[PDB]
Amino acid sequence: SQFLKEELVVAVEDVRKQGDLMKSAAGEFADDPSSSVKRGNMVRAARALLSAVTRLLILADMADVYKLLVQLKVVEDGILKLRNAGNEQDLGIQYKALKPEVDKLNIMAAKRQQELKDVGNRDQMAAARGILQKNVPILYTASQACLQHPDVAAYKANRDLIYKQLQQAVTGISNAAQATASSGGELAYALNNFDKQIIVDPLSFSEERFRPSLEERLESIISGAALMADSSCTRDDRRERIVAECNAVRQALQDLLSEYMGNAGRSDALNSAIDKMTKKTRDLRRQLRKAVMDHVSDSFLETNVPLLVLIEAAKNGNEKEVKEYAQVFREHANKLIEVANLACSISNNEEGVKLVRMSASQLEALCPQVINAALALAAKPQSKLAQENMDLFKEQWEKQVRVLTDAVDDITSIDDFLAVSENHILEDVNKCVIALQEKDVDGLDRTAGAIRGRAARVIHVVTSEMDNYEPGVYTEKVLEATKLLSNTVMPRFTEQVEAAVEALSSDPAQPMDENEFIDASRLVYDGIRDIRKAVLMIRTP
Amino acid sequence: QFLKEELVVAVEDVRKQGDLMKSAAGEFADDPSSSVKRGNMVRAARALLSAVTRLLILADMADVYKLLVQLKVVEDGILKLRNAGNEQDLGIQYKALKPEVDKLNIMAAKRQQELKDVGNRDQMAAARGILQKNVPILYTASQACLQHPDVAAYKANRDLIYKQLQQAVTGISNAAQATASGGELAYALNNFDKQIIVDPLSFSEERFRPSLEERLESIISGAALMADSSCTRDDRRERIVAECNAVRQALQDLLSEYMGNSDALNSAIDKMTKKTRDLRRQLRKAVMDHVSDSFLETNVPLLVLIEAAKNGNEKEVKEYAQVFREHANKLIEVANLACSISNNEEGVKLVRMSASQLEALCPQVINAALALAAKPQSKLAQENMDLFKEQWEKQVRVLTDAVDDITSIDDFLAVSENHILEDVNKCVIALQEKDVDGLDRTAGAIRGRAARVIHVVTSEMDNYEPGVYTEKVLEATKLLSNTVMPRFTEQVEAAVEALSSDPAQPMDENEFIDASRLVYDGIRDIRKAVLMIRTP
Repeated sequence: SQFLKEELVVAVEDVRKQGDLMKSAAGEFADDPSSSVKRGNMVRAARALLSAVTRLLILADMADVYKLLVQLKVVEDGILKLRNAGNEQDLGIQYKALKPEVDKLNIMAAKRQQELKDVGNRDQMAAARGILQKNVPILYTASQACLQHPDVAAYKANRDLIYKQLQQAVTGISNAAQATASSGGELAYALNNFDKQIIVDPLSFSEERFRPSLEERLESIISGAALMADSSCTRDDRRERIVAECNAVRQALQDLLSEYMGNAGRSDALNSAIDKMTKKTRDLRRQLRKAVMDHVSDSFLETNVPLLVLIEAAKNGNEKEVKEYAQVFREHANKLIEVANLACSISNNEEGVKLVRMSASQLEALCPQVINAALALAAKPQSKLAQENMDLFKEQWEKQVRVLTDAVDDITSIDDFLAVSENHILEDVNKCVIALQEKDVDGLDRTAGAIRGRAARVIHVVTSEMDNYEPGVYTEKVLEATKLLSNTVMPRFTEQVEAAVEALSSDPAQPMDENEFIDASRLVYDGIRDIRKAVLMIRTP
Repeated sequence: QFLKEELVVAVEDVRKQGDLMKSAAGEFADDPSSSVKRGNMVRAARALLSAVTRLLILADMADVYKLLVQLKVVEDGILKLRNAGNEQDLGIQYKALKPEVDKLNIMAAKRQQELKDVGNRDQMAAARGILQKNVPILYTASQACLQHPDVAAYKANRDLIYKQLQQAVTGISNAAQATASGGELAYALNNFDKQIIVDPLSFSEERFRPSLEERLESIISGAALMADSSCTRDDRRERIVAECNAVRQALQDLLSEYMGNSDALNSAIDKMTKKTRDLRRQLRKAVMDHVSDSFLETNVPLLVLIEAAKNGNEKEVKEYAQVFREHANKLIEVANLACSISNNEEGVKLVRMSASQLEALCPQVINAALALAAKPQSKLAQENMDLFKEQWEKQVRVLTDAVDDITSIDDFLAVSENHILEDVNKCVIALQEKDVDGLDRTAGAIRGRAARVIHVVTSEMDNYEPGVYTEKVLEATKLLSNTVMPRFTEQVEAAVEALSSDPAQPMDENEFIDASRLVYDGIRDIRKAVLMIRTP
């Protein structure tokens, strides 16, 4: 940092000389507000002084990058040392001297991130700083669990996983800072392309052998749409409708194909075909929206349930049940990630797609860590620190699930969720009244749980999409309907269901009032519908 | 000019900030090792930079407004120059215009070199060049519309020039205004080659497919413009399509290889760079293809139109105007194509400026033919056609030598040698088949391409300074011109004489083939001589 200092003093002397020149020229113009020459000399000095100041400030930029490289190498060595800890005394010291350098690095890297220009590097820098700050205090506890219970290898796997993520964050900072030289969804991009790429006459030899076949674009679009509609998370309803829409958007293209193949005239018969094609593409767009809303309303319930089953089986020292429920938990996490990926696919917003994919990837990286933490707790169940690790990883899991949930909420339309959840909760209150009408205790319990979960989901979604607007009268009425369904309708419905289940599962079968139960169910539905209409007022399209 | 108030505001601001920065820099240099004083120096430097950049953008906006007012002045003065009724009033409006038009041209040059864009730069350059070259032409068009008020051709020409100047001033307005954002296709091609790789480990399959696929498709469109062109050989565009499919396959292969991560995937990247370089070479070969194949006959439709308009035919001169327009468009195509792939930025600017100038000049010669066919006896028709043909041939050779200086000479020599070998075999086989039109056309083509070679090597050997390398190739070119073309034109005309007559005598076919192999070997020899610069 010495050559930089000398050349920076050089540049600052340059800048002071230019400032003297600029002051002289400006004082000379200040006398003649009319001389087009004094004005010319003023601007000619301004440009050169601006160039000199720019030289100096880019020297300062290079100096800050120089400092950040060695700070990053310092924290790299510190991470390597905190990993290679011997006992809880050397480890407890490596942390009391790494946090200062970690914080200095984080601040300098935020500075350099604000100094960047390319936004991909901005986000790489932000994610690297975030992973750094999240994993250093977690690498501490992982190394502590390694050194206290060295008999379990799951702790070693977690220590090494967090160390690898930390080194990846180090290298990400390095490249996002050093490299100073120089966005919608996948299905939405191709859908808008195919919407616009059907306006040219392809009988010519200029866009039938160079540009892609207007059939191949549709075929890859169908590949994506049937990838979504074949997901294990898709209902049969959306699947049938997506099949219908794919076969109706291939018929509107074959109609358009036989319209452009026989025209080749610079025509009107093909305007009907292009309008039909536009409308069929818009309809398949809407159907993919309906399918992803199906996914959001369905799979985003019982969010932290496999985790709870896993930790409850791991609190009891079990080993094979832990592996079974851990494979199940990995599967459910991958189900969440697949749903988030489909919703990222059909989405147009550039920022939301990035947040969704990044949060889902972080949750995917967290999945094996909490699996190993549950395994290591079950391996040493009568341990304090294993219990603490399990608690920490369960809280991390709940937080990551909540942030992925909010990302998918904000990346999608509010009233679409309102309507799909309204119809689903109607189907479910019907399932509930039916399970009661035949005294099906299991069906009644399951359906009431589904109804309550969907209600709480809708309340969280409505309160999340209600903060995007200013505190006003519309928000007042909407949040009033929300808290009314909150503190009234759902507790009443729950008490009704509990009374019915108690009346069924008793030594004397008690004839509960079947009338008020149905009233609480229809109250759930009508509250959902009321809130839906309340949110559906401040917009006209 | 009412903004000078904010100017003095920003001047006082910049003075205060510069004094503050000089004080802070003195504090730093007096204590060269202080994290606080250095920080304050940098803070003051950034504040001073913000102040002087505010001042700079204020000055640029003042520049822009004064240019807008000058442009409105020139526009209204041109409106006066067109509607002038007297030659006295036309002279007075031109007297009041010429300095104001020069002022507008200088200001437009300033705001062109100060444009934050690279394309609107060229647009306004061409527009103000049109305004620079056509106002003195509107003067004479109006003088000849006020001196022959009967011939509607003179009025059509005057008003065509007026509409062109109005397009020029509106273009200057639109270009210098909206600064809101090498060559057309070469830029995207080199940036494709820049974006082929980024980061192996943090590589997402759904974050780079848009960039790479869309870049590939834009490149494919830019190359299809050149391959599927009015003047580009069939085999050439088939070769281009082959290389386009190859580069598409290579892009998809590079995508499927970046799906696996950074070891064995280097081969896919090398194949990608190979395919993009080979497509670059095929496009350059296509440009060189329609250079020798289109620049050999420059004044043909002009000459035929001039003769058929001097004779006064109406239908003939109209068909010749259409062939003249087809020729001008066929040449503008080659201009834009050779521009879109060259990295010589200033050369591209010059070529495109000359190309738009000639594009505007074409309908002027059209209306000159209009004036000649309608009044062939009239005194002013001769001078009108003479001026416009002079300007036309001037701009033709200007665009020729302008594209010559963005086109590598060695590729020109290669494509010219292969093309004249092709035409010489055509000529031989037409002499053995005894085709009078065949020999006529083939000898014309060979002689024209040889003259093309002569002109390009003459215009290229002046960029060097006379030495052994200079004279060694100058001798070959002089030998070609003053030896083989005589001995070839002589043989082919002896053929068309003895064959297209009664005796049908064998026109000494061995000497004919001797002259043909002579012209091939002479072009090849000039090539071999001038190619003694470097090997890598």
